[PDB]
Amino acid sequence: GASDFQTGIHKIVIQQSGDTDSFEVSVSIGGADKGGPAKLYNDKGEYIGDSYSAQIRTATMSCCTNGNAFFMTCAGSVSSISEAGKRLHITVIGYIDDKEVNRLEKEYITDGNTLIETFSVSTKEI
Repeated sequence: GASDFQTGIHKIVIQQSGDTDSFEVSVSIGGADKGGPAKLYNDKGEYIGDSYSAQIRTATMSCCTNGNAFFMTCAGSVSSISEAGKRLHITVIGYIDDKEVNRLEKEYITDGNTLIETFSVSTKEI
């Protein structure tokens, strides 16, 4: 093939801003390889499992693999339980090896009701 085929190390970045104090945001982190579920690593470069979830309880976030993977997934949800006009922004970006290959952004504001929403950013599709 001589087209868009790059795999191996998968890396991901998340950001949040706005009312971080009063928004839970939780992502299941994971992937697979030629060898079962792929290992994931934290932003200290150290492995921490082959499945888990992490709540965004930082300003910025990222996770990475080692070699042997064929995607990484970062799929999650938001909630809030506060007054109206609490605004939020989320930026969710996926990378492989040395390129960016996926991004979306999302924005939420409380209207008076419970806030709930969901999102997902995978670095490979079929």
